[PDB]
Amino acid sequence: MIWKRKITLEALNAMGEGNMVGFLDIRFEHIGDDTLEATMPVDSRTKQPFGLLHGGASVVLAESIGSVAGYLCTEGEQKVVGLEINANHVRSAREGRVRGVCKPLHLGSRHQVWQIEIFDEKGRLCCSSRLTTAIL
Amino acid sequence: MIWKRKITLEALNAMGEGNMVGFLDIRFEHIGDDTLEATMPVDSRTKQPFGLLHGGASVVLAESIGSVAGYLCTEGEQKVVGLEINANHVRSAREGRVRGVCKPLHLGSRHQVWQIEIFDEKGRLCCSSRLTTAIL
Ligand SMILES: CC(C)(COP(=O)(O)OP(=O)(O)OC[C@H]1O[C@@H](n2cnc3c(N)ncnc32)[C@H](O)[C@@H]1OP(=O)(O)O)[C@@H](O)C(=O)NCCC(=O)NCCSCC(=O)c1ccc(O)cc1O
Ligand SMILES: CC(C)(COP(=O)(O)OP(=O)(O)OC[C@H]1O[C@@H](n2cnc3c(N)ncnc32)[C@H](O)[C@@H]1OP(=O)(O)O)[C@@H](O)C(=O)NCCC(=O)NCCSCC(=O)c1ccc(O)cc1O
Repeated sequence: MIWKRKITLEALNAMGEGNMVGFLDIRFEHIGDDTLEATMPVDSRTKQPFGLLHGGASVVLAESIGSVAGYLCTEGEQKVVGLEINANHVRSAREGRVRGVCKPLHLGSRHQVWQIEIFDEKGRLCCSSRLTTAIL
Repeated sequence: MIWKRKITLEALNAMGEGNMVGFLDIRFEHIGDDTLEATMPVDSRTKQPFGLLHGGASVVLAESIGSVAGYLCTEGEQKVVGLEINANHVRSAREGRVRGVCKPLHLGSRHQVWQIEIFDEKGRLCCSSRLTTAIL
């Protein structure tokens, strides 16, 4: 496994309480040996004014999963912050929940790179994102 | 003057009601002849679990300003969607509100490129972002 920090799904989900992760109902649903997965609803909290999932909301999901994945790949008092984030909005979503799957592209001593793909309920790719973190 | 749609600040702010823009108290504060400005709080709705402004929240602001600027540079039943987004998190924001300033880099027939810079209350740059839209 890639993780250096051991965490339960419960404890991972508790991290979001009282911050943006909790406010957007972002829910971590699976911790794999080398992947992390979370879902997020498409509703008033995350839509843009024309009824689509807000592009920014997709990026919130991507940066949330990638950043905490990165954090879990550090140890002790190391911190991880997002340094650069990018995404392509390949398909819109209008309802239900979307699901982001995060995998590592680079796990360095000082930086990491994470790939997050976000799918709708039909397994259709909606957002492809890449996140670069800095380890502090 | 780049705009093709005439809109008041009040009507522009009205667009965000019932969606993520209003939820996060993103407020448009100035419409220039070639710039658009909106602010966003740094609080429990937009922070990450360690107290910083969530990287994705910065992108929510960038996409919210850039996409509607894009829309305001089209006419009639034309639609604008975010296609590609990138953002550099160069300084953390921790309190108050951040201020996003959006300027056009390219205004095309079927695509636009928008630059959004987001500053903290002390005027320091915190996020530098580029949004590419498609006109439908
Ligand atoms: C349009 C693309 C960007 C490019 O692919 P392509 O080759 O150019 O075109 P495709 O052939 O692949 O067609 C794809 C689908 O598009 C539909 N459509 C076509 N024509 C029209 C039309 N005239 N009218 C309507 N729809 C049309 C088609 O029916 C088609 O459906 P299907 O055939 O599949 O049934 C596509 O990748 C896409 O939609 N990505 C998601 C974009 C996204 O959700 N971004 C994030 C959200 S927007 C930013 C935001 O958050 C934001 C924030 C605040 C704010 O104030 C405002 C804000 O905007
Ligand atoms: C520290 C950098 C990463 C590199 O800086 P650089 O290349 O050297 O550039 P500068 O030389 O200009 O330095 C600038 C200022 O920074 C200070 N500074 C330097 N070193 C340290 C340090 N070790 N500690 C503290 N401060 C440090 C410097 O002293 C200087 O301060 P001043 O004295 O001038 O007042 C900086 O670019 C940065 O903080 N970007 C924002 C990151 C961010 O907020 N991302 C988004 C949020 S995190 C991701 C997320 O959303 C997320 C979501 C869910 C989740 O579960 C978890 C999540 O994490």
